[PDB]
Amino acid sequence: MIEIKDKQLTGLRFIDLFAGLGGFRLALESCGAECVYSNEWDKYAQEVYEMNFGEKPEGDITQVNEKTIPDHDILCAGFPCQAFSISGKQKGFEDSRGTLFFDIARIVREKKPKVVFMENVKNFASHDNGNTLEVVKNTMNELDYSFHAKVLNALDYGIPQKRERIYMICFRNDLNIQNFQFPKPFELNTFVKDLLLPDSEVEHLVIDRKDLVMTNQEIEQTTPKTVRLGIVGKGGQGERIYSTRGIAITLSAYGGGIFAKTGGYLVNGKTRKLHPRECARVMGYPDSYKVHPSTSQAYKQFGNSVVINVLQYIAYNIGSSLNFKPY
DNA sequence: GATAGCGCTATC
DNA sequence: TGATAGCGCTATC
Ligand SMILES: Nc1ncnc2c1ncn2[C@@H]1O[C@H](CSCC[C@H](N)C(=O)O)[C@@H](O)[C@H]1O
Repeated sequence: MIEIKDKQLTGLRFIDLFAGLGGFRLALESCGAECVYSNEWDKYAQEVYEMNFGEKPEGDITQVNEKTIPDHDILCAGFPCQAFSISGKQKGFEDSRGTLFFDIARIVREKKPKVVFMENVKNFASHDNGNTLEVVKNTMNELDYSFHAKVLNALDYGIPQKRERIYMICFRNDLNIQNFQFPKPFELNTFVKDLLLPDSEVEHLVIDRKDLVMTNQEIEQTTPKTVRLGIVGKGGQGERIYSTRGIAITLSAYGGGIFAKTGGYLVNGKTRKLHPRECARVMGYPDSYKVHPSTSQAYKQFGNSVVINVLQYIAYNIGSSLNFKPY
């Protein structure tokens, strides 16, 4: 994550829905905002969240009375994506976990915040011939909000990871906000190698498999893209090996394969998956952030989380627009 | 709860 | 295309 000198959200309160690790909180608080409520139902996530922020998020949002939610200016929500991701069954709203957006919609109806800040995977944008994104657009447009939606790739914002996500920013219409803009991409000068831990600390992650097959020579020059070097087994998800000179593939939450949830990398002649700390770094989390004691849950947590830096630039731009009120 | 082989969709 | 990559699925212990 980045240092923010000009706090654009000072004095504003926000809600951290589907909190997970608290990525949205880190991003918004770094801009000067105050979190007044958090919600997350996974026991392990609640444990890490509490370990880092001192509070336990409230449980199952589907059974929380919206009138109970504290007044706030900004609603944050990286809602579930299993139902829309290119990696899943794409059941959408018909999935037991694909209707969470409507829980957001009904919170917005009751609390009517100044801004609604949501996040989800890239495929959400095209899922079901684009009908799902339109349902969200109309739902917000009808709750009386504008709808700014764009797909940003983390590699365009200082973080070496090919994580493409759709970011949705909605302003209450009375706040005639007509100058919101998504952050402008800039050159990437940090790569996977720059974030790795010393070999002594990751020896246990090294995998040596007879069916390891290198298909491409290691690259000498850093590039802002993923570069596959080899594969293990059939080369399905989590069986692919990349160059640390390029960028990291998308970390996942339920991912399988020998290099489950992080993918494999060629480091000093050895192939290994990333350490939870490196995942934290690949996601833009500061080293001060405490990871969960269960490595598997830690990978899962960072897996469906958000890249803090991207959130920061957007959050900064949200406050910039909110603060431009000339006479 | 942790581990890992998979198998199919989206993109150009 | 043909090659690549995905906040996933889920069987087993
Ligand atoms: N009904 C429900 N109530 C509360 N949390 C829920 C929920 N259904 C799903 N979730 C939570 O939705 C989250 C989606 S992942 C969002 C990650 C988050 N922005 C971060 O930075 O970590 C998961 O952590 C999941 O446990």
